[PDB]
Amino acid sequence: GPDQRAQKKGDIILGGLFPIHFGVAAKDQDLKSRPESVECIRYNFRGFRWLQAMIFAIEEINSSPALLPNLTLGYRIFDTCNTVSKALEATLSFVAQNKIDSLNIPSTIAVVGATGSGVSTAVANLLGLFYIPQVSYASSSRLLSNKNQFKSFLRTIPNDEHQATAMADIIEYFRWNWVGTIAADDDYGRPGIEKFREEAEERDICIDFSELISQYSDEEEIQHVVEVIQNSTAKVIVVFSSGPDLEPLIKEIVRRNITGKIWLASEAWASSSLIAMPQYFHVVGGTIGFALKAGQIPGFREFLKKVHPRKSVHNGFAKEFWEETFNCHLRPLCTGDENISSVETPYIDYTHLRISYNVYLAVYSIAHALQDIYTCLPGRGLFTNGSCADIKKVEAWQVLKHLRHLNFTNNMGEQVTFDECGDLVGNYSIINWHLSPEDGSIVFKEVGYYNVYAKKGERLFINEEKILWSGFSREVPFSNCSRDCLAG
Amino acid sequence: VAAKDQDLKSRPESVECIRYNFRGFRWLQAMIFAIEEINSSPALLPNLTLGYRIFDTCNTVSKALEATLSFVAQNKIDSLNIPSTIAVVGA
Ligand SMILES: *[C@@H]1O[C@H](CO)[C@@H](O[C@@H]2O[C@H](CO)[C@@H](O)[C@H](O)[C@H]2NC(C)=O)[C@H](O)[C@H]1NC(C)=O
Ligand SMILES: *[C@@H]1O[C@H](CO)[C@@H](O[C@@H]2O[C@H](CO)[C@@H](O)[C@H](O)[C@H]2NC(C)=O)[C@H](O)[C@H]1NC(C)=O
Ligand SMILES: O=C(O)[C@@H]1Cc2c([nH]c3ccccc23)CN1
Ligand SMILES: *[C@@H]1O[C@H](CO)[C@@H](O)[C@H](O)[C@H]1NC(C)=O
Ligand SMILES: *[C@@H]1O[C@H](CO)[C@@H](O)[C@H](O)[C@H]1NC(C)=O
Ligand SMILES: *[C@@H]1O[C@H](CO)[C@@H](O)[C@H](O)[C@H]1NC(C)=O
Ligand SMILES: [Ca+2]
Ligand SMILES: [Ca+2]
Ligand SMILES: [Ca+2]
Ligand SMILES: [Ca+2]
Repeated sequence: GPDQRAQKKGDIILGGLFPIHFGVAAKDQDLKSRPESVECIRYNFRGFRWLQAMIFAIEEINSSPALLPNLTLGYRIFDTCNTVSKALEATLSFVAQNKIDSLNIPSTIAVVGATGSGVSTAVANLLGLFYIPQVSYASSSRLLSNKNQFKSFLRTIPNDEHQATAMADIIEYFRWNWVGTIAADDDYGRPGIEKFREEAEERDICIDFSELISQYSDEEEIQHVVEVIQNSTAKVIVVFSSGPDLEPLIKEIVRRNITGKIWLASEAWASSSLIAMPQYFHVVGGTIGFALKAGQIPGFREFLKKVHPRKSVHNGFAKEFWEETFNCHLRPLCTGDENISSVETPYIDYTHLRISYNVYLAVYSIAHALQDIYTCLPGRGLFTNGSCADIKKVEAWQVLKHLRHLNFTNNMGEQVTFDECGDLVGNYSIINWHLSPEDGSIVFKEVGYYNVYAKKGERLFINEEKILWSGFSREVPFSNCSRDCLAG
Repeated sequence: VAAKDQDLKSRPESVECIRYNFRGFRWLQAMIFAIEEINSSPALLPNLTLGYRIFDTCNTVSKALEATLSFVAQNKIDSLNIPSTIAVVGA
């Protein structure tokens, strides 16, 4: 269907959905002419790295005599641009065959994606209409745990409830009671901020203001929000949002030089390069945020270094990647002899792999379900009368059934199992934004951890000695509505 | 719809609705009445006839999504490569 994709033929096809662009153009349609299309604007290198992770995992599986002998995996990977419409077009392309069959061409056995929660919901409706398994890597909303609506959804990322409980614990740990809240008006910010509100109500914490912001917000809403922020006495603000939806507000705040505010970040924008820029430090320095657990993929960087726009005939996204990396045309003209290590872009300038490891784990979980089908002993199956599933002709519902009961080993030696709701628990790390002494950029220094496996009250660990407040200070700030009443 | 849980030990089948709602039938009859009245009226849209195609949702996303997939067949096949519905009423 959609062009610019990355495709490769095989016996079994796996679909993909990755954000290669942050968003779409701001063109408005007055319906005077026939609506044509919307073009995407800002290239996202991190999404390209996630796509490369998926391709690398598939190629590794295709070269293993151990896993899936005599079977070759193909793929059809599209771009979503963090928008529902493009992902819906790609999903229609995916379910072409099943839709033609039911209502009255390649067949995909499973789909990997997507990043956003609204996009994932819109995709999951259509995919559960046909019982096609869908394993996401970055959707952490709690509404996707409802199995009476989403029947074939699984995720390799933890749920967002423990994160809100952890922010409540962090606020209680420093002995604050006067805070404010900001969330994104989507399926990711509202439930998390509601859970945080409940937890804060439990622990005797007063919330002054609560605002909803969006990437598609006009000047008036931003002015009102910044007036609300200026207009109060609280210095601690909890934000449940992502970088694209948070950029306008941060730009306006850095315009007005609003300083002295302590920010707590959710995992979405705790490492966002759209927010972690030098020109915002005096506003955003000293932020305390969450992060997932890093993983190791041996030989992945070497694969990342081998991109060349001419050799890769199975990846149509590499041309724009090269043009954006080296600023030429393949207004100078590209030669193809440049080196990726030269320019500093998020493609290979990374410290830990957190979402790429999720993509790797999702691909390997699908492969292990396929292997479990391929090794079914006679009369010892998970189907009626102990029957097995023919590996020569497989179907999406059998793969989903094997995914619901899966238990395999990682390369690092850990057990990966989905619960009854298709979720996977994990630890959290707590980081603080500092400034590089030499480079001058924002550095993410770990200050603690949150252990979801412990018991309540012993799940948090923080070193205050490593924490710089507002980026420079060593004294803990003061966020209380009123001063303490003493003896007498 | 019914509460039959899917064990996925056999090929999944379609789900069945349970209770009957007369208020929704009255709303459907209201739509049919409006269309017939418009057709009978000569001043409004002369020399043309208004048709319709109405389905059941059963307060479930899946049934309405199946009906909507039926609604956009021609546009879908045109974009990815039966009379078309100009407008939809619901849900
Ligand atoms: C700000 O207010 C909080 C109460 O919301 C104070 O926390 C109390 O601190 C005392 C002494 O450390 C404890 O005995 C109480 O149990 C705390 N109350 C709680 C946690 O709800 C805090 O001390 C105040 N800080 C300042 C600087 O005024
Ligand atoms: C999640 O965090 C806990 C807490 O740090 C980890 O528990 C540690 O486990 C290692 C060995 O696996 C021990 O050496 C440490 O002493 C433990 N720390 C404790 C108990 O505070 C745990 O391994 C992490 N990961 C998982 C999957 O639970
Ligand atoms: O559900 C959601 O919308 C977020 C999106 C998101 C998360 N982590 C990210 C890292 C980079 C980019 C986007 C994200 C967590 N789940
Ligand atoms: C903030 O307080 C000032 C003080 O009068 C007021 O003029 C302004 O309207 C207030 N803004 C908001 C958003 O409450
Ligand atoms: C903004 O605030 C910082 C911190 O006090 C100060 O150094 C800088 O001069 C201010 N800039 C403007 C334009 O007010
Ligand atoms: C998965 O298998 C391991 C054995 O390697 C077992 O210890 C573990 O309990 C299994 N998972 C579950 C959820 O039972
Ligand atoms: Ca193999
Ligand atoms: Ca996406
Ligand atoms: Ca980002
Ligand atoms: Ca008429």
